[PDB]
Amino acid sequence: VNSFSGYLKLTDNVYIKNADIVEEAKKVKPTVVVNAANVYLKHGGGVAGALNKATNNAMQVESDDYIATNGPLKVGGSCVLSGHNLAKHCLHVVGPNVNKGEDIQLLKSAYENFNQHEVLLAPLLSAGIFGADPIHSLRVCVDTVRTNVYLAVFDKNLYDKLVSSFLE
Ligand SMILES: c1ccc2[nH]ncc2c1
Repeated sequence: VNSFSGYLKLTDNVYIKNADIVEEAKKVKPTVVVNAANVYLKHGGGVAGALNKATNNAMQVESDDYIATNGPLKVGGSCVLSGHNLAKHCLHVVGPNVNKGEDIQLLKSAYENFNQHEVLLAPLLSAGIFGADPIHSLRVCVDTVRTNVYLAVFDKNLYDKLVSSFLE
């Protein structure tokens, strides 16, 4: 149904809300939720852990089966697997982990994966355990994504700082 509500329109195609992505997925029934994935699709932490827990581990079971046959993703890459109870599809996107020395330039590649989907519910890529500057990630999103992206930011402080930064 893609019933997004209460987002702040930043650009013609980028929207943001102070919200929990799992609660958004349940409320909105999106066609596509983006996972903040790693290359092995091991969803024990970060947003991936929240989405996997909300699927009662179905996402992890499917991901384990996928990797054993298909091999890992690349940093800046993606795959489309089931959305389980959260969405029709899950776009697993690997942003660079700058806490582990990966090239922040790959954040552009990471966001280019969104352009294959008309509308997405997504987290800010390379935030949290991936260590990237969230203000920078929002700028790469705005400059790279052409399709409609609805960003959910959990932390009110960080949301407020992102909106302030973007309106400068
Ligand atoms: C086949 C199955 C799993 C794999 N992982 N990496 C390469 C590869 C090939």
